Amino acid sequence: MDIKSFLYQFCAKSQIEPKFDIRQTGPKNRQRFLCEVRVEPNTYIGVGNSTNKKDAEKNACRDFVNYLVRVGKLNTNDVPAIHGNWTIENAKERLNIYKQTNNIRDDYKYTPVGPEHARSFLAELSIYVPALNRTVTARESGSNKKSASKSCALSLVRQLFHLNVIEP
Amino acid sequence: MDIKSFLYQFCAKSQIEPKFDIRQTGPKNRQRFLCEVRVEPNTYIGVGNSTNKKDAEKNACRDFVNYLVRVGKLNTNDVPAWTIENAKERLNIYKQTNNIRDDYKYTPVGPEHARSFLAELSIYVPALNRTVTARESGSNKKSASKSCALSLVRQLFHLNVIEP
RNA sequence: GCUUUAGAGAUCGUUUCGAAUGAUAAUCGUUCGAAACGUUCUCCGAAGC
Repeated sequence: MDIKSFLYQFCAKSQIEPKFDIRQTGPKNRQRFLCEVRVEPNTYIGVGNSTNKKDAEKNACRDFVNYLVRVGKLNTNDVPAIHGNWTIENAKERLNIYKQTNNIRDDYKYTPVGPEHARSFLAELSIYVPALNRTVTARESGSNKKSASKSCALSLVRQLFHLNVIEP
Repeated sequence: MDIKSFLYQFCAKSQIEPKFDIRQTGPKNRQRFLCEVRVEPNTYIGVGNSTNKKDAEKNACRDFVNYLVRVGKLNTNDVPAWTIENAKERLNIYKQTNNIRDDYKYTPVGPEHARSFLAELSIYVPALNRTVTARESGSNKKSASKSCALSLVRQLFHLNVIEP
């Protein structure tokens, strides 16, 4: 496992998160990063250095884990190393149900938009409705595939609502 | 360019760095994120918030930058809305004379979560009229490039076209 | 301009953990966090030519 994943997983129990602070300190060409981390209820602050902040974060993390090992809060063995009230929060989950219920094994096709450093997507899906002998389809943009797939599913649920194939 | 990179690229102009402080707010059925941001020496605190961290910091930046324009440090139009180390360096100038505009052709192989890249490049050298080629791989395109570039160069230091 | 090297920020993919919304397995998904391996762009200290 990863040390920083592990500490977040230790706090996740208590609905809190580790609170990191960080400050750079060196010559601007061999610069060094100083990192501290707190977690409530504890007063102790775990510190770590490195030439980059990702690593400084983890050295700090392992030192906070050392402290909870050292004050016996952890054992050494557990440690490693509204169109009918359908919208974006609700449409994708809803269309999923429809998809499962009518064994519509097809899935969203994505196409990339824009450059790699500013990538977005289109999500495309078509559902055939044998009852009405008729296909609804959508191609909607989104900042990522997940986002795109929901606005796609939103377009599809709305059209299917407007055909009394779906409730609200 | 996004609002927070902007704030950083405006701070690099002084070798100073923004400083963020993030905190959660609401309970399990409705939890939110509060982000505060400071740029020394300015006393101003930028404040943003939202359902997720990234958007909470972008809001905190946008607020801070909105401050900097009000106080005259920025202007609204400025804001948005033979080895692998020397192998590459030596090959690019061998390529530089012969106006060879051909570049590395990369090919991603393996699972997306553990890529490897094939790098290929061929040079129709005219000294002999063999056309020399390299096909090497790395776990990222720069590594693949260098190993590719290195194969090439070693295949000419051994055919006496490159002083070692 | 090219190379080597210490960095920073953004972008997206795939993968993987965690937190949250009678039962066994299977399968698709929603919100938040964290990690792995990578792509792309911008910023940038130093060194060589």
